[PDB]
Amino acid sequence: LVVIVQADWNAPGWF
Repeated sequence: LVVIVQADWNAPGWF
């Protein structure tokens, strides 16, 4: 849901 590390549920961040 953030921008750090590959990508989360939607956004390009897992952190």
